Amino acid sequence: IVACDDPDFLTSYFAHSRLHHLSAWKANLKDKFLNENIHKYTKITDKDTYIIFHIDFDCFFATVAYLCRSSSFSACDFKRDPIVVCHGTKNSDIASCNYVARSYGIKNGMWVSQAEKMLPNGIKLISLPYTFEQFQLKSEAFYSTLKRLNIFNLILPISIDEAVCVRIIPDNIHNTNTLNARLCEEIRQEIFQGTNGCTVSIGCSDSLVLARLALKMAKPNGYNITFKSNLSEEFWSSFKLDDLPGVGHSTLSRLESTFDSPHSLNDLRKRYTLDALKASVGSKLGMKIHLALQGQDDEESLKILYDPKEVLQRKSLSIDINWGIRFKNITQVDLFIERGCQYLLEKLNEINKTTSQITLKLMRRCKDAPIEPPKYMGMGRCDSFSRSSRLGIPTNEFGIIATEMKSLYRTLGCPPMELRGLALQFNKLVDV
DNA sequence: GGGGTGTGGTAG
DNA sequence: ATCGCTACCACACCCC
Ligand SMILES: Nc1ccn([C@H]2C[C@H](O)[C@@H](COP(=O)(O)OP(=O)(O)OP(=O)(O)O)O2)c(=O)n1
Ligand SMILES: *[C@@H]1c2c(cc3ccc4cccc5ccc2c3c45)[C@@H](O)[C@H](O)[C@@H]1O
Ligand SMILES: [Mg+2]
Ligand SMILES: [Mg+2]
Ligand SMILES: [Mg+2]
Ligand SMILES: [Mg+2]
Repeated sequence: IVACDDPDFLTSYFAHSRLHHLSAWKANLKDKFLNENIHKYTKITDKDTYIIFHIDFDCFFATVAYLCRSSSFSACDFKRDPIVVCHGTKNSDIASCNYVARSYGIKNGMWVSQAEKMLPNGIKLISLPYTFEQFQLKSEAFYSTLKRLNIFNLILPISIDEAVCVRIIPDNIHNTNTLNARLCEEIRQEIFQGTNGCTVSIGCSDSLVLARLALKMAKPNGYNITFKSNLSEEFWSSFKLDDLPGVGHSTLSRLESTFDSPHSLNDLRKRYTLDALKASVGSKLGMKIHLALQGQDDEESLKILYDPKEVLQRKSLSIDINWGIRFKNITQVDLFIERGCQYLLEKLNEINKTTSQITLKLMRRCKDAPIEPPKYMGMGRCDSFSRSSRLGIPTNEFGIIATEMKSLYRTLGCPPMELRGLALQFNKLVDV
C-alpha cells in the first residue's frame, strides 16, 4: 500500500486510476490528431454536405478484459454471464459491464455491492481486473483501421474507444442508405477482425446529435442510420432524457421538475416550448436541447467540424487527486503539493508552454460527514474551496509555482486532517 | 461594453 | 479494501 505521503503515491494512483487513463488517453489522442493532420487541411465548411458515422466499442473495458482474461476465468462466458471490470469486491466502481449485466439494470459507475444485489438467486457477478495496456492496444487497432479505410475526410477522437468520422458528399455524387449501410458493415467487420473479436456500434446521420442518438439505439453490436428526414415518434420514444449530449443527472432533475417528469424524449418533445426550456436549464443548454429535438446541432458543437485544430488545442492543464487523501499535518500537505507541481511542470514543458495563472482547489469533509466514508479511501461528502493567482510574468519555474500553490492552500483555511482532495491547475497557457 | 473570480455540470 | 480524472463550458457575481 502506497500512502498519500509516500513519494510514489501519484505514480501508483495514476497507474491504477481508470479516470486518469480516460483523460490522459483523450489528451494524447487530441495531440496525435494535431500532429497527424498538420498537412491535412480537411476541415468542414457550412457549404459542405456531410454524413457522420459515430463509432464506439460496446462495453469496452469488459469486452477487452474478457478477451484477454487469465485461465482461471476460461469457462466464463461473455454472452451468458454478467461480467464487470473493477478493482475491488464491495464499494468499488464498475468501470464497464457487459450487456448481460445490463439486462438486470446494472450500469457503469454502480458499485459492485449495489450490482450484486440486482442479480437473482443462482446468478453470480463475474469481476475481471483492468487490463490497461490491452485497452490501449485495441484502441490503436481501432484508430489504425479507421485511417486505413481511406474513406473519411475527418476522424475526430472522442475517447480511447470512440470516434466521430465525417464523410463529405460532393453535390454531383448521389449517396444512398445502401452505401451507408455497406460502409457500417465494412467498418464493423474490419474492427472486429483487427481487434481480434471486439465489437463496435455505429450511428450514422446528417447531424452530430442524431449520429450520437443513432449510436445508442444501435447498441450492442449494431448500426443505425437515422437522418433528420427519418425522425419519428418511435425513434424519440426510445431515449431517456439524459441520453441527450450535455444532459446529465442535474439537468435531468431540472427537466423532470419543469415538465412533469417526461419518461422519454418523445414526452419532452410533445410538452416543451423553447421559452420554458431556457427557463428550466438556461439559455444555452435550453437552445441546445431544442435544436437536439429537431435533430440539429448547436453552434458550439459544430466548431469541432469547422475548426478541429483550434478546438482540440489545449487551453489549461491540471491534476486532480480526490482519493487516498489522508494527511496528518501541513508539512506533508506541502510535500504533496510540491510533488504535484513537479509532475505538472514536466507536462507543461513537454507542450512547450508557460502558465500565467494557477488555481488550487480542495475538497474538505462536510461538517456532518463520517471521518471515513463507505468507499475505502474515498473523499466522501465534501465542500469544495478554490483560490487562484495571476503570475506577473508567464513562467514554468518550480520555485514560483510551488511556493504560490502552497500559499494558496494556506489561504483556504482547511485543517490537514479534514482535507479529502486537492486539484492543482494551470488555467492560462502561453507559448514558448 | 471592457476587465475580473469562484462554483458546478458534463463527458468518456 | 480501492485507486472519485480532468478539459472546458456555462453561469452568477464583482469592478471600471
Ligand atoms: N462511468 C464510467 C464510464 C466509462 N468508463 C470507461 C470504461 C468504459 O468501457 C469506457 C468507455 O465508456 P463508454 O461510456 O462507451 O462505456 P462502454 O464502452 O463501457 O459501454 P457502451 O456499450 O455503453 O458504450 O470508459 C468508466 O471507467 N467509468
Ligand atoms: C461517486 C459519486 C456518485 C454520485 C454523485 C452524484 C453527484 C455528484 C456531484 C458532485 C461530485 C460528485 C462526486 C462523486 C459522486 C457524485 C458526485 C456515485 O455514482 C458513486 O458513489 C460514485 O462512486
Ligand atoms: Mg459508449
Ligand atoms: Mg463504448
Ligand atoms: Mg466511449
Ligand atoms: Mg447525457
